[PDB]
Amino acid sequence: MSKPVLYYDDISPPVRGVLLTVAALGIKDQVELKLVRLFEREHLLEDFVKLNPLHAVPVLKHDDLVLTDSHAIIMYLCDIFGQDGDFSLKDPKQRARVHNRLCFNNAVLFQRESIVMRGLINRSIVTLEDHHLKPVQEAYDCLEVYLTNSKFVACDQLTVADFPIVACMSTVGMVCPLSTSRWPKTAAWFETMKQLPYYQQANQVGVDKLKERLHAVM
Amino acid sequence: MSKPVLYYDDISPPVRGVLLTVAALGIKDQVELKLVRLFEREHLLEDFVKLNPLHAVPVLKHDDLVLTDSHAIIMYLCDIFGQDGDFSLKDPKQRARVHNRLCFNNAVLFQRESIVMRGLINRSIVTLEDHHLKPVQEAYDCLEVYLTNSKFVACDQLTVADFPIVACMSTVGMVCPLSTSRWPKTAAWFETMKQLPYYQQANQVGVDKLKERLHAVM
Ligand SMILES: N[C@@H](CCC(=O)N[C@@H](CS)C(=O)NCC(=O)O)C(=O)O
Ligand SMILES: N[C@@H](CCC(=O)N[C@@H](CS)C(=O)NCC(=O)O)C(=O)O
Ligand SMILES: O=c1c(-c2ccc(O)cc2)coc2cc(O)ccc12
Ligand SMILES: O=c1c(-c2ccc(O)cc2)coc2cc(O)ccc12
Ligand SMILES: [Ca+2]
Ligand SMILES: [Ca+2]
Ligand SMILES: [Ca+2]
Ligand SMILES: [Ca+2]
Ligand SMILES: [Ca+2]
Ligand SMILES: [Ca+2]
Repeated sequence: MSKPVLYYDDISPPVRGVLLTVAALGIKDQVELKLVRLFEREHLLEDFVKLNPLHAVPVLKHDDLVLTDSHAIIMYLCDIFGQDGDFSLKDPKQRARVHNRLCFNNAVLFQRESIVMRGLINRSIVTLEDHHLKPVQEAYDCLEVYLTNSKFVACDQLTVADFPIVACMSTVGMVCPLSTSRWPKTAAWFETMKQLPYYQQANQVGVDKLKERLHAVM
Repeated sequence: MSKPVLYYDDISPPVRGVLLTVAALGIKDQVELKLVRLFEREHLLEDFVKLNPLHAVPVLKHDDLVLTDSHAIIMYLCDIFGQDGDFSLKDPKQRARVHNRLCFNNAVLFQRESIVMRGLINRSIVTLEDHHLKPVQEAYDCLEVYLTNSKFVACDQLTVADFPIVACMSTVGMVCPLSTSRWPKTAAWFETMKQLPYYQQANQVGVDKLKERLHAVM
């Protein structure tokens, strides 16, 4: 009866990782959305800052629980809605495999992605030199290893760990594109992700919006 | 019978978050250590790079499971060794509260900490201007809110989420000290952490080592 409320702006890759998860879990009707538009600065309103001192999206509120990181939101939603399905995290080693890749997205891929994208968005960077994209390419190399050792990022099955990564990969891809030559396992995985039926609505919409803003800044 | 193996260098805050956890869980005898000395560049040896393409510590190997982020190592260890104790993560909301603060350490506190510490370690930064420490102070402000709303970082009880944060707080503290004036809840929490019986061995040893290296670079 109690519905989680997702505070979100789908231009954000972390948000889209959540939106992808909600869709894959089949719980779109079970999660209420509350738009928090970054470019309008609604994330700096007193109510939202009180909700999350990081003044960032996404945020999940469920009863009195407040999660302020897309990755914790994703694992929490798997725990309460996905325990008995294909995305289950009940097994401790499977849970750890998935969490390990969520950590990789949060602490490596999204960090390096964000540096570049925030730089362009706020005009701190004007020209992308190679040194801007080198950390992203190092993250691609790690991802290529992971996708050599298993079919998806965390194991041979799709898991929620694939969603934040693809959300990031489809963002920073527009400034640091994947080479099939250089990263064949990752390019193939990315195409497969793109074929998911909920990808268009849960991720591409927001990516296109961000592409509009990026073409405007460039 | 199967023992996890922890690849570690205790100058690293992520490592010390693990060491603190292993001690708090009372499982020092149950986790084998394997030293991987960063300043000797043992993390760049072929075997270790194959183990972890991020060439970073800590790493946990348990049977064929390989975790390559201190935060995933911590949750995994809680799951297999702490399920029936004071650090249990069995309840989904408690698990999410703890994971949410682990995310905060991984993606905010340790990121901003690491930027500064790596800068000094490799002499990219020579003088700490205020702009180097401003992001760290913003992270302190968030932490002060969290510790206003609960006695420890994630709830009113000590949890494993307190250990990575204190590991970071005791590192970047040496260049950006806490003010009791400015962050009273956090200063009090930090002192309490320092009083834990395993703090000296699991965290202070490594902090002191790093202080030696930092005085050498400065
Ligand atoms: N580690 C966080 C990162 C969230 C994040 O950085 N969100 C950005 C958008 S991509 C934001 O809301 N930025 C607004 C701000 O920083 O004020 C997560 O995964 O939720
Ligand atoms: N998010 C990772 C970060 C680990 C990390 O950055 N480790 C550092 C030491 S603090 C390292 O081993 N650096 C060596 C390198 O980057 O080559 C975790 O929490 O385990
Ligand atoms: O920082 C980012 C913003 C943003 C944040 C605040 C604001 O006022 C406007 C845009 C929007 O989208 C993003 C997407 C990214 O991939 C990384 C950073 C941002
Ligand atoms: O980058 C860090 C190293 C380090 C990494 C590689 C190397 O060759 C030497 C030191 C050691 O300790 C640290 C502690 C920190 O808190 C942050 C970064 C580092
Ligand atoms: Ca509805
Ligand atoms: Ca408007
Ligand atoms: Ca208000
Ligand atoms: Ca032993
Ligand atoms: Ca030696
Ligand atoms: Ca070898």
